[PDB]
Amino acid sequence: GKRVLIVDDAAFMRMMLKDIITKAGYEVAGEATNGREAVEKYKELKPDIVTMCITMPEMNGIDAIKEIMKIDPNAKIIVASAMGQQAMVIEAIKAGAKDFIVKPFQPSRVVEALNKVS
Repeated sequence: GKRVLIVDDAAFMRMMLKDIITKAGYEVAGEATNGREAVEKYKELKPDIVTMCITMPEMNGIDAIKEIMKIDPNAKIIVASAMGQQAMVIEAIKAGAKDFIVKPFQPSRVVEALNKVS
């Protein structure tokens, strides 16, 4: 399965990540702009992979990860963050995330994460 749900409050970031993901032969199944929409779209779409920004309004990334893991204990979540958020990324990993990618996105690394988690 190669359907990805992209979760990030920044349109810019969703666009750049989508470009990488599609260029790598994956499909973007949907987009969400905060944690609450992430959970709703996960239920709606049942994506193979979720990319999840840590820093987000209305519901942050770690809380959304916890919700999605309850909904689907087999979820595959890659956390996204800027540098300097290592402690938050570790917390997200302990809550169930399988890998991480750092902004600004390095295409080779994102591709590697997608293949690995698949």
